[PDB]
Amino acid sequence: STRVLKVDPLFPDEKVLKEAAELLRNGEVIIFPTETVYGIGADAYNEEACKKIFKLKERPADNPLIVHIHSFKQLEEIAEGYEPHLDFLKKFWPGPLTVIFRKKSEKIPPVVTADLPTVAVRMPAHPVALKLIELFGHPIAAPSANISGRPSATNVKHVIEDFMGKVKLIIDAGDTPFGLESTIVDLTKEKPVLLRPGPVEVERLKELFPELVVPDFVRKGHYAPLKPLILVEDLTKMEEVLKKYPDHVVICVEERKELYDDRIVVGSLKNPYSIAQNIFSALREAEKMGKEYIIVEGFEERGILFAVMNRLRKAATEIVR
Ligand SMILES: C[C@@H](O)[C@H](N)C(=O)O
Repeated sequence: STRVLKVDPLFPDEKVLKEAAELLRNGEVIIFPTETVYGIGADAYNEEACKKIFKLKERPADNPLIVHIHSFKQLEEIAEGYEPHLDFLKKFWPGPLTVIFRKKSEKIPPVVTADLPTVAVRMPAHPVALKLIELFGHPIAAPSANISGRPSATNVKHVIEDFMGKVKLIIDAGDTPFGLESTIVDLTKEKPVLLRPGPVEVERLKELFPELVVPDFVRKGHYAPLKPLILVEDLTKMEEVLKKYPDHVVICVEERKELYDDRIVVGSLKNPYSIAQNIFSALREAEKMGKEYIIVEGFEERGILFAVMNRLRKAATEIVR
């Protein structure tokens, strides 16, 4: 019997946060906003609670949970060997970045870190998350709030679709600012590795880390709607695809809305952050509409659209080069 409690994103009612914190203490799972996507969270020091997360999501035990912290002091407790990167961290945290470090903490059980010697750590730039973590008094382990294979929840409607009646409490602070999961950068190797593109853009990371490695899986793509997804990187074949795949809805930019019959305008090329903010909602809207095929325009592999394309690639049933 799920409670949905709305809070202001800037100055949330601390009485609501206290209630969430009490649930966390009881080893319960809750859902809460961040600046990236909604999180489904539990006490990071509680094995049995974090196991519930994997179950609710239907997630493989080998995929570790990101551990959310509110301070640099907490970092010192849970990770080691990051001291050379402190300048970097202080430039991007709090913020839409997860970093991989060597695990130090004894309190975070294997289940959270998937038995790995590393820990994924994020300090979220969202007052609700920060205040919740601080008030609760432990780090929170939290992947995105969605059934695995479905698009990451960027608002409470999506969370309800996936989890109503499955968790005691959802904190609603509206649509998430970015709409996309945090950039993940691994810093435990000779050269830093990008494991997931996000709001901290590749171009910016390459400025700070000239030797940044971008593995094949990142460039070549999980996040999927319930109807076959056709991603069209070559927009010359757009004409051909529409006819090939007949029973269709389109997701397209503002600047080409007029070129289609039934089309969700995800956002404009002029403000690509709009596209990122809305892409997952668009996937969820499109699946509900009464069409057999979801057809999505591809975007530049640059800036935030890099991350968008990464997500669309991992979701597509067919890509059209
Ligand atoms: C919940 C949210 O913080 C997510 N784990 C991310 O890294 O974007």
